[PDB]
Amino acid sequence: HKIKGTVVLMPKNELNLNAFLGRSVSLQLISATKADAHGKGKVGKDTFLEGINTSLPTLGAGESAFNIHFEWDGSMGIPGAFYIKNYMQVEFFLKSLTLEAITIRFVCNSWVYNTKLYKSVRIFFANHTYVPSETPAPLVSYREEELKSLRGNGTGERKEYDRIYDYDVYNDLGNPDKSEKLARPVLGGSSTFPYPRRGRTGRGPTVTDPNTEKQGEVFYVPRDENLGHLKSKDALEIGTKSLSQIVQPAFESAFDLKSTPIEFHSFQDVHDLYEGGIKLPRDVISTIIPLPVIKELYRTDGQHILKFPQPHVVQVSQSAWMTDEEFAREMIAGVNPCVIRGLEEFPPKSNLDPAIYGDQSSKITADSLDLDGYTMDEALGSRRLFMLDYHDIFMPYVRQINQLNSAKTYATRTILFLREDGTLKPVAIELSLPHSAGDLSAAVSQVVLPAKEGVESTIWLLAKAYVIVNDSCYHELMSHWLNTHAAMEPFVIATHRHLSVLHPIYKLLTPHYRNNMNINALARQSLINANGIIETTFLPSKYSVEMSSAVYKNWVFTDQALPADLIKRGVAIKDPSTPHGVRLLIEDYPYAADGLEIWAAIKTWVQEYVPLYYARDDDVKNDSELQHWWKEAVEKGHGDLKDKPWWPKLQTLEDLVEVCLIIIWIASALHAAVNFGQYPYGGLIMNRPTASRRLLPEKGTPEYEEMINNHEKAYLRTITSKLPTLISLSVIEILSTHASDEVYLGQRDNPHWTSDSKALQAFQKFGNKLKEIEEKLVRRNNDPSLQGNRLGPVQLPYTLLYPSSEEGLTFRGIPNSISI
Ligand SMILES: [Fe+3]
Repeated sequence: HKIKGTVVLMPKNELNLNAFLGRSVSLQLISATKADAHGKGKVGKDTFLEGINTSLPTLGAGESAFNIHFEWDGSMGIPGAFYIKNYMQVEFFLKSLTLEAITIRFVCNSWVYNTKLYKSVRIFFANHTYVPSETPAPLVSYREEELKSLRGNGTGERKEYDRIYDYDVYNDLGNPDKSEKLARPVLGGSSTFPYPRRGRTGRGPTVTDPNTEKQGEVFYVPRDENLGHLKSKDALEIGTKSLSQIVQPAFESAFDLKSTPIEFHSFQDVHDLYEGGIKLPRDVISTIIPLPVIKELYRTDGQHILKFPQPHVVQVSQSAWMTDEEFAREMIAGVNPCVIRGLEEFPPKSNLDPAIYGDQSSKITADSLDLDGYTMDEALGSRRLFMLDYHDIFMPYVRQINQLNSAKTYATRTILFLREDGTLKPVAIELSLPHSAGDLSAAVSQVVLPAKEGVESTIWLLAKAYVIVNDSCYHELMSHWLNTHAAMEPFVIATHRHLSVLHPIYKLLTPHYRNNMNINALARQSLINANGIIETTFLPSKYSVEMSSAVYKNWVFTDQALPADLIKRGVAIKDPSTPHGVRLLIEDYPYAADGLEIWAAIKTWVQEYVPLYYARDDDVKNDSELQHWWKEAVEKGHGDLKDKPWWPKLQTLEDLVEVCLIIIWIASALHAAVNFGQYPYGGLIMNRPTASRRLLPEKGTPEYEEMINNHEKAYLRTITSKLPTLISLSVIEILSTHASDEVYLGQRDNPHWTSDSKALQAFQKFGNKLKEIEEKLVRRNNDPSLQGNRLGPVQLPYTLLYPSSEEGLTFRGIPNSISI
């Protein structure tokens, strides 16, 4: 007559026991088979926790188990859900409920605040999976009501305990109330600035601008999106806030007080950062050393020294980054390996308006290029010509960026030749500047060719620097921020707003959203905000984020699929006779080759999962939640692009597979590939400069003479200054770190996420496949014939797409989601 249940929870101080007893916590089971006069599952009596269970060893993570028994006669049917009310003042983290001999499992993993804070009682369902048409009739209304609850009403200031998911534009980055200089255009909701939506917070208008959301000490995210951590060192996402608000000011004072040289004077001054370290004022070290996360960033003598970790890129050769070989190799195996494109005609063309920027014809001449004996026509025809083209992307912003004090850039284009040995070599760099009548600047565009000696070698080195500044900016704002963090949030919101926790697609996709809204919210507050980390360390300054909006104009969901991307960029061609359906034009393109393996593994997984819940196309078209989910994801989440024809319709099994496959790819492998190499490659500022401060010098000037006499100083004066470098290195170190509680691809935070053994078996195969894939990539990295592109002169094995990783700054490991 009684159902024995076990409640596992975590007291707030983990992320005593006895206080949970008495009438502190009550649970009411809900029948999925027996309904009341309204068709709603019958609800049992309030049952309180009875005592502390201390039986099964399998119970870690500061978790505690509680015995409880429910008065549930077989006449009440089978329990399929349950209500829970917390009478204690402090919230606790509910892990799960297990009902024995009837076993029924509930995976909750949710914060339960005091009952008085909730409009309706917290409800949790058993781990069964149901498309809408399969929902037991007694749970149907509870299913839709919980979704209605999750959607809220689009109004109100969100509170810490709310679990309300909604959309809003990026109108919370500027800080006009503090200063007109901190005013920023609203990104999203206009044709001028289209942009993915983000999680609604509702703080209200600023005093000076009704279109901009006022500042807030805490940027809200639905409660369960804010991941707690057993180990403070794992709360990596809070690092950005501490860095911007506490550490950055401390660094600045050291410079304002002239306690450390304002500029790096030689490359060794930069290498010093991870060798002997940098000596800073005691009160500066004292301000940093006690902060969680931040303190894991540097070794210190506790008094004056801060030592950064040695970046992977210099671990074997501290000078290899300067080679043309590495410069080109990082375009296919570096931090930003997905921008290079095939070049099929010569010279490269521009779609920009010459009336505005001046004649846009390229000044690169074919006869000036060293293509290893190949003629231009031969290189073009054999598909050996490629380019890293930032000309059209940057040109529209060069004038405004260059009007800034201490910022000067070129819209660059780099031509690459695929040598017969399979490696890429850079053969020319065009440094373009806009030209319009009345220009005050005498600076002109120019082409720089490879050179190993003399001032020509310095000019070529600086040319590579201007290119990588373009690339770092594009990598951070587009490849990384826009394409992963920002593009994914809309889908997270829609999933919670329209797919029930019961829905198979919810279970398939949500693991790939872990910590995404959380890091994004913290990003809006300290990373991409007016005068935030990115604006204060990257070239575009106050134009940074709006540049990503301009790029978003051309963002295409279906082109995020890896095969489509490779084909679109001209680095692969459709080839039905191949395993992946595409033939790579650069056969040893690490990112793409390893990527296709992961892509295929995810595809197989999705294709094996969907069939378990959708027998035919009609079953997809007729899933009400799924249709509302996709419709909102598109028309609201990415609403500024709802008019585009390429959006899948989601009326077929094929379409569902495609959409889920792309979402999973972006959240896991794509993000991992562009994220975890940030410090490994960019930890040496010379290798990944984030900004450039001056254009090439005119012959006959002291600056030109410096290029001849002190090329390292010329280089350092051109790239990111020492102060912003310290800040940027710290943020990318944080962002390249894997928390020890990360959940990787092929893993789930709970083995009982679904009761369906079929889905569970498919997932297990997916995991074994990923392990199988890793062995293969290891073999690729150990293959001497692939050393040129997979390791390079920096001898850094390409491990960014290895599925697994231990915690730390490992340069490998694919998390399920955009978690940092
Ligand atoms: Fe990231």
